[PDB]
Amino acid sequence: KHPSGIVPTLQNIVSTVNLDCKLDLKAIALQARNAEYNPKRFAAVIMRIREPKTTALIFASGKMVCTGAKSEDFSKMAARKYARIVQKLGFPAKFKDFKIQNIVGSCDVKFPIRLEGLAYSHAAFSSYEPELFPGLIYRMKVPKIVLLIFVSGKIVITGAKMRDETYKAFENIYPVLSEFRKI
DNA sequence: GCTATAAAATGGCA
DNA sequence: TGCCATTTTATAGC
Repeated sequence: KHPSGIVPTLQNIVSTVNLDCKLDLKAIALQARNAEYNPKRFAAVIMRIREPKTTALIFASGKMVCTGAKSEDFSKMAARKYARIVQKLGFPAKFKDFKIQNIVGSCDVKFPIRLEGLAYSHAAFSSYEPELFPGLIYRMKVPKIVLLIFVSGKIVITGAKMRDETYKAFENIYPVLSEFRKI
């Protein structure tokens, strides 16, 4: 499923899960080790674990966001660990509705790209304003994925909830990148 | 490090 | 009720 022969590397996974119980954030922040909590900044306890290296945003509602994992399985493993920490803290946390919300991948086609030409020829999908951001923003419709395309041939693919969307979006764009290889 | 991208969670304010 | 606030990650020119 990689005709290009290049497989985008997953770099970040964002997931959510419902602990299914109300949490006392200050009690958690006071008890937990590597946990931060400033209500005036964000209504969540920010906690981190080393393996899988991730950051969790824990809310009073019992909902939790897990960020930074390198794979879907790693994101799920990390989330289970946070649920266990919360449990050991004294809350009857469960693990309801776990869901992958965003997958970020990146790759390198190893050749420079003519961003302006690519954008001009794909006006309905591209946003290229180099003075604001060096990368061309390609908003693909099928699959509905966003790709950041740089002059270097480096590519960021984001917005997928399944890794196949990340791969499909890359495969879809590969021939286009070739058409606009900078000579 | 700040610029922009996607995505979720939730509280606060015009 | 729209948007700001946070967190993560690749990327690269300010």
